[PDB]
Amino acid sequence: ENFQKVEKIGEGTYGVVYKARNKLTGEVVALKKIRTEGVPSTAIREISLLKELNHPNIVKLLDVIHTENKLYLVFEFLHQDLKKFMDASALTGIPLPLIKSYLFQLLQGLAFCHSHRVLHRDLKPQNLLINTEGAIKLADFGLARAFGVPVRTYTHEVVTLWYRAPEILLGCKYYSTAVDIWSLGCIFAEMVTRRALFPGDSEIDQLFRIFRTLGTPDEVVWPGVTSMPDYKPSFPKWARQDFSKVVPPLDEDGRSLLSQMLHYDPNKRISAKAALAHPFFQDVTKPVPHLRL
Ligand SMILES: O=c1c(O)cccc2cc(O)c(O)c(O)c12
Repeated sequence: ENFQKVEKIGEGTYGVVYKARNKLTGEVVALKKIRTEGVPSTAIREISLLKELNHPNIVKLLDVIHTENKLYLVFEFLHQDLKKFMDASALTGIPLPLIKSYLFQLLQGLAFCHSHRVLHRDLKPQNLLINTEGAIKLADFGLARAFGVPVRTYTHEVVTLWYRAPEILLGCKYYSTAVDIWSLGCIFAEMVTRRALFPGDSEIDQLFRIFRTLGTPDEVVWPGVTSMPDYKPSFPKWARQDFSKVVPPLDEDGRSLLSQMLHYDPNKRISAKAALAHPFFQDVTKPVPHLRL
Protein backbone atom coordinates (compact mmCIF):
# COMPACT_ATOMS: atom_id res chain seq x y z
CA GLU A 1 0.00 0.00 0.00
CA ASN A 2 2.50 2.60 1.22
CA PHE A 3 5.33 0.74 -0.54
CA GLN A 4 6.42 0.34 -4.18
CA LYS A 5 7.43 -3.32 -3.97
CA VAL A 6 10.64 -2.82 -5.95
CA GLU A 7 11.18 -6.56 -6.22
CA LYS A 8 11.01 -9.92 -4.48
CA ILE A 9 14.43 -10.51 -2.98
CA GLY A 10 13.72 -13.99 -1.73
CA GLU A 11 11.63 -16.60 0.03
CA GLY A 12 12.53 -16.42 3.70
CA THR A 13 12.18 -18.99 6.46
CA TYR A 14 9.06 -17.32 7.86
CA GLY A 15 7.80 -15.86 4.57
CA VAL A 16 8.53 -13.83 1.45
CA VAL A 17 10.98 -10.88 1.59
CA TYR A 18 10.57 -7.82 -0.65
CA LYS A 19 12.65 -4.76 -1.39
CA ALA A 20 10.28 -1.82 -1.02
CA ARG A 21 10.41 1.96 -1.16
CA ASN A 22 8.49 3.96 1.44
CA LYS A 23 6.38 6.55 -0.42
CA LEU A 24 6.51 8.79 2.62
CA THR A 25 10.16 8.72 3.63
CA GLY A 26 11.63 7.72 0.25
CA GLU A 27 13.31 5.05 2.37
CA VAL A 28 14.33 1.73 0.75
CA VAL A 29 13.64 -1.18 3.13
CA ALA A 30 13.35 -4.97 3.31
CA LEU A 31 9.77 -6.05 3.97
CA LYS A 32 9.09 -9.52 5.31
CA LYS A 33 5.54 -10.90 5.26
CA ILE A 34 4.83 -13.70 7.76
CA ARG A 35 2.05 -16.32 7.83
CA THR A 36 -4.12 -17.85 9.32
CA GLU A 37 -5.86 -18.31 12.68
CA GLY A 38 -5.52 -14.61 13.50
CA VAL A 39 -2.01 -15.01 14.94
CA PRO A 40 -0.68 -15.29 18.54
CA SER A 41 -0.47 -12.14 20.68
CA THR A 42 2.59 -13.55 22.45
CA ALA A 43 4.77 -13.44 19.32
CA ILE A 44 3.70 -9.87 18.55
CA ARG A 45 4.89 -8.61 21.94
CA GLU A 46 8.07 -10.69 21.79
CA ILE A 47 8.93 -9.56 18.24
CA SER A 48 8.04 -5.97 19.11
CA LEU A 49 10.70 -6.21 21.85
CA LEU A 50 13.25 -6.83 19.09
CA LYS A 51 12.85 -3.31 17.69
CA GLU A 52 14.75 -2.35 20.84
CA LEU A 53 17.76 -4.47 19.89
CA ASN A 54 20.35 -2.17 18.38
CA HIS A 55 23.93 -2.98 17.35
CA PRO A 56 26.03 -2.37 14.26
CA ASN A 57 26.18 -6.12 13.57
CA ILE A 58 22.43 -6.72 13.75
CA VAL A 59 20.05 -5.81 10.90
CA LYS A 60 17.79 -3.11 12.34
CA LEU A 61 14.14 -4.06 12.74
CA LEU A 62 12.38 -0.77 12.00
CA ASP A 63 8.71 -1.63 12.38
CA VAL A 64 6.31 -4.41 13.12
CA ILE A 65 2.99 -4.09 11.27
CA HIS A 66 0.08 -6.24 12.41
CA THR A 67 -2.65 -4.53 10.34
CA GLU A 68 -5.45 -6.33 8.50
CA ASN A 69 -4.70 -9.41 10.63
CA LYS A 70 -1.44 -9.76 8.70
CA LEU A 71 2.15 -9.53 10.01
CA TYR A 72 4.93 -7.58 8.27
CA LEU A 73 8.41 -6.88 9.50
CA VAL A 74 10.20 -3.84 8.14
CA PHE A 75 13.99 -4.10 8.20
CA GLU A 76 16.86 -1.94 7.12
CA PHE A 77 17.91 -2.98 3.59
CA LEU A 78 21.34 -4.43 2.69
CA HIS A 79 22.29 -5.25 -0.88
CA GLN A 80 23.96 -8.63 -0.63
CA ASP A 81 24.04 -11.74 1.54
CA LEU A 82 27.03 -13.92 2.42
CA LYS A 83 25.75 -16.88 0.40
CA LYS A 84 25.81 -14.77 -2.75
CA PHE A 85 29.22 -13.30 -1.87
CA MET A 86 30.77 -16.76 -1.23
CA ASP A 87 29.40 -17.95 -4.58
CA ALA A 88 30.78 -14.84 -6.27
CA SER A 89 34.08 -15.47 -4.49
CA ALA A 90 34.34 -19.22 -5.13
CA LEU A 91 37.05 -18.96 -7.82
CA THR A 92 39.57 -17.02 -5.77
CA GLY A 93 38.25 -17.52 -2.23
CA ILE A 94 37.44 -14.78 0.28
CA PRO A 95 40.74 -13.29 1.51
CA LEU A 96 41.63 -14.42 5.07
CA PRO A 97 41.63 -10.88 6.45
CA LEU A 98 38.03 -10.44 5.25
CA ILE A 99 36.98 -13.85 6.56
CA LYS A 100 38.52 -12.86 9.90
CA SER A 101 36.79 -9.45 9.88
CA TYR A 102 33.41 -11.01 9.11
CA LEU A 103 33.78 -13.70 11.78
CA PHE A 104 34.86 -11.09 14.35
CA GLN A 105 31.87 -8.87 13.51
CA LEU A 106 29.42 -11.80 13.63
CA LEU A 107 30.74 -12.82 17.09
CA GLN A 108 30.26 -9.22 18.29
CA GLY A 109 26.69 -9.41 17.04
CA LEU A 110 26.10 -12.75 18.77
CA ALA A 111 27.75 -11.59 22.00
CA PHE A 112 25.33 -8.67 21.99
CA CYS A 113 22.23 -10.77 21.29
CA HIS A 114 23.26 -13.41 23.78
CA SER A 115 23.91 -10.91 26.57
CA HIS A 116 20.36 -9.65 25.91
CA ARG A 117 18.96 -13.18 26.19
CA VAL A 118 18.15 -13.38 22.48
CA LEU A 119 19.00 -16.47 20.39
CA HIS A 120 19.08 -16.66 16.62
CA ARG A 121 18.89 -20.49 16.24
CA ASP A 122 18.66 -20.25 12.43
CA LEU A 123 22.05 -18.85 11.37
CA LYS A 124 23.11 -19.52 7.76
CA PRO A 125 24.94 -17.61 5.00
CA GLN A 126 21.63 -16.47 3.50
CA ASN A 127 20.75 -14.51 6.64
CA LEU A 128 24.11 -12.78 6.98
CA LEU A 129 23.91 -9.47 5.09
CA ILE A 130 26.86 -7.40 3.87
CA ASN A 131 27.48 -3.88 2.57
CA THR A 132 30.15 -1.96 0.63
CA GLU A 133 31.56 -0.57 3.88
CA GLY A 134 32.93 -3.91 5.06
CA ALA A 135 30.12 -4.53 7.57
CA ILE A 136 28.29 -7.82 8.06
CA LYS A 137 25.00 -8.08 9.97
CA LEU A 138 22.82 -10.85 11.36
CA ALA A 139 19.24 -10.94 9.99
CA ASP A 140 16.05 -12.94 10.09
CA PHE A 141 16.24 -14.29 13.55
CA GLY A 142 12.75 -15.37 13.36
CA LEU A 143 12.58 -15.10 16.19
CA ALA A 144 12.05 -18.82 15.92
CA ARG A 145 11.53 -18.31 19.65
CA ALA A 146 8.66 -15.79 19.34
CA PHE A 147 7.38 -18.04 16.55
CA GLY A 148 7.78 -21.82 16.30
CA VAL A 149 9.30 -24.29 13.86
CA PRO A 150 6.88 -26.28 11.61
CA VAL A 151 7.71 -28.71 8.76
CA ARG A 152 8.55 -26.45 5.79
CA THR A 153 9.78 -22.90 5.17
CA TYR A 154 6.62 -21.19 3.93
CA THR A 155 5.24 -23.09 0.94
CA HIS A 156 7.15 -26.16 -0.30
CA GLU A 157 10.67 -24.86 0.38
CA VAL A 158 13.39 -27.15 1.75
CA VAL A 159 14.89 -26.18 5.11
CA THR A 160 18.68 -26.12 5.25
CA LEU A 161 19.98 -28.39 8.03
CA TRP A 162 23.64 -27.79 7.29
CA TYR A 163 24.16 -25.35 10.20
CA ARG A 164 22.11 -27.18 12.88
CA ALA A 165 23.87 -27.91 16.19
CA PRO A 166 24.03 -31.61 17.22
CA GLU A 167 21.93 -31.08 20.37
CA ILE A 168 19.06 -29.86 18.18
CA LEU A 169 19.38 -32.86 15.86
CA LEU A 170 19.41 -35.23 18.93
CA GLY A 171 16.14 -33.73 20.06
CA CYS A 172 17.13 -31.41 22.92
CA LYS A 173 14.05 -29.38 23.77
CA TYR A 174 15.94 -26.45 25.25
CA TYR A 175 18.31 -24.57 22.92
CA SER A 176 21.05 -22.46 24.40
CA THR A 177 23.24 -19.72 22.95
CA ALA A 178 25.67 -22.51 22.05
CA VAL A 179 23.54 -23.43 19.04
CA ASP A 180 24.47 -20.11 17.38
CA ILE A 181 28.18 -20.61 17.98
CA TRP A 182 27.95 -24.04 16.31
CA SER A 183 26.25 -22.56 13.22
CA LEU A 184 28.78 -19.74 13.00
CA GLY A 185 31.60 -22.30 13.26
CA CYS A 186 30.08 -24.13 10.28
CA ILE A 187 29.93 -20.82 8.35
CA PHE A 188 33.56 -19.99 9.25
CA ALA A 189 34.69 -23.35 7.84
CA GLU A 190 32.65 -22.77 4.70
CA MET A 191 34.22 -19.32 4.05
CA VAL A 192 37.67 -20.92 4.43
CA THR A 193 37.31 -24.09 2.31
CA ARG A 194 34.61 -22.80 -0.07
CA ARG A 195 32.27 -25.73 0.48
CA ALA A 196 29.75 -26.46 3.19
CA LEU A 197 31.23 -28.32 6.11
CA PHE A 198 28.26 -30.63 6.81
CA PRO A 199 25.87 -30.58 3.87
CA GLY A 200 23.27 -33.05 5.17
CA ASP A 201 20.31 -33.87 2.97
CA SER A 202 18.21 -35.23 5.88
CA GLU A 203 18.22 -34.98 9.68
CA ILE A 204 20.04 -38.31 10.06
CA ASP A 205 22.39 -37.63 7.18
CA GLN A 206 23.18 -34.28 8.83
CA LEU A 207 23.88 -36.00 12.11
CA PHE A 208 26.01 -38.76 10.55
CA ARG A 209 28.02 -36.24 8.48
CA ILE A 210 28.90 -34.51 11.76
CA PHE A 211 29.76 -37.85 13.41
CA ARG A 212 31.88 -38.96 10.45
CA THR A 213 33.99 -35.83 10.78
CA LEU A 214 34.11 -35.11 14.51
CA GLY A 215 33.70 -38.71 15.68
CA THR A 216 30.55 -40.27 17.10
CA PRO A 217 30.06 -38.54 20.45
CA ASP A 218 30.13 -40.56 23.68
CA GLU A 219 29.76 -39.93 27.41
CA VAL A 220 33.47 -39.08 27.63
CA VAL A 221 33.37 -36.04 25.32
CA TRP A 222 29.68 -35.25 25.85
CA PRO A 223 28.29 -36.30 29.25
CA GLY A 224 24.56 -36.93 28.94
CA VAL A 225 24.62 -37.53 25.17
CA THR A 226 23.37 -41.14 25.36
CA SER A 227 20.31 -39.91 27.26
CA MET A 228 19.28 -37.41 24.58
CA PRO A 229 15.75 -37.92 23.23
CA ASP A 230 16.73 -39.02 19.70
CA TYR A 231 20.00 -40.73 20.56
CA LYS A 232 20.10 -44.42 19.57
CA PRO A 233 22.72 -46.87 20.81
CA SER A 234 22.68 -48.21 17.27
CA PHE A 235 24.38 -45.08 15.84
CA PRO A 236 27.53 -46.21 14.02
CA LYS A 237 30.73 -45.35 15.85
CA TRP A 238 33.02 -43.26 13.67
CA ALA A 239 36.52 -42.19 14.69
CA ARG A 240 37.19 -38.47 14.81
CA GLN A 241 39.06 -37.15 11.80
CA ASP A 242 42.34 -35.45 12.42
CA PHE A 243 41.32 -31.81 12.45
CA SER A 244 43.91 -30.55 9.88
CA LYS A 245 42.03 -32.45 7.17
CA VAL A 246 38.81 -30.47 7.82
CA VAL A 247 39.59 -26.85 6.94
CA PRO A 248 42.91 -26.80 5.12
CA PRO A 249 44.84 -24.69 4.75
CA LEU A 250 43.62 -22.62 7.75
CA ASP A 251 46.39 -21.84 10.29
CA GLU A 252 46.53 -23.32 13.85
CA ASP A 253 44.98 -20.16 15.40
CA GLY A 254 41.97 -20.55 13.13
CA ARG A 255 41.78 -24.34 13.56
CA SER A 256 41.98 -23.93 17.34
CA LEU A 257 39.12 -21.40 17.36
CA LEU A 258 37.00 -23.54 15.03
CA SER A 259 37.57 -26.61 17.18
CA GLN A 260 36.24 -24.67 20.20
CA MET A 261 33.13 -23.52 18.30
CA LEU A 262 32.50 -27.14 17.24
CA HIS A 263 32.72 -28.89 20.64
CA TYR A 264 29.92 -31.46 20.97
CA ASP A 265 29.00 -30.53 24.56
CA PRO A 266 27.11 -27.21 24.33
CA ASN A 267 28.53 -26.49 27.77
CA LYS A 268 32.13 -26.78 26.57
CA ARG A 269 31.46 -24.88 23.35
CA ILE A 270 33.14 -21.47 23.37
CA SER A 271 31.02 -18.39 24.03
CA ALA A 272 30.89 -15.51 21.56
CA LYS A 273 32.50 -13.26 24.19
CA ALA A 274 35.34 -15.71 24.84
CA ALA A 275 35.78 -16.29 21.12
CA LEU A 276 36.41 -12.55 20.56
CA ALA A 277 39.42 -12.90 22.88
CA HIS A 278 40.92 -15.81 20.93
CA PRO A 279 44.47 -15.20 19.52
CA PHE A 280 43.08 -15.68 15.99
CA PHE A 281 41.77 -12.07 16.26
CA GLN A 282 45.04 -10.45 17.39
CA ASP A 283 45.67 -9.10 13.85
CA VAL A 284 42.02 -8.47 12.84
CA THR A 285 41.30 -5.49 10.56
CA LYS A 286 38.31 -4.28 8.57
CA PRO A 287 38.91 -4.70 4.82
CA VAL A 288 36.59 -3.45 2.06
CA PRO A 289 34.95 -6.24 0.08
CA HIS A 290 34.69 -6.02 -3.68
CA LEU A 291 30.94 -6.07 -4.20
CA ARG A 292 29.27 -6.11 -7.55
CA LEU A 293 25.70 -4.91 -7.12
O1 LIG B 1 15.88 -8.93 7.36
C1 LIG B 1 15.88 -9.83 6.48
C2 LIG B 1 15.29 -11.04 6.95
O2 LIG B 1 14.80 -11.09 8.23
C3 LIG B 1 15.11 -12.25 6.28
C4 LIG B 1 15.47 -12.59 4.98
C5 LIG B 1 16.10 -11.78 4.03
C6 LIG B 1 16.55 -10.44 4.09
C7 LIG B 1 17.15 -9.98 2.88
C8 LIG B 1 17.65 -8.68 2.72
O3 LIG B 1 18.21 -8.33 1.55
C9 LIG B 1 17.58 -7.79 3.80
O4 LIG B 1 18.05 -6.52 3.72
C10 LIG B 1 16.99 -8.21 5.00
O5 LIG B 1 17.00 -7.22 5.92
C11 LIG B 1 16.46 -9.53 5.20
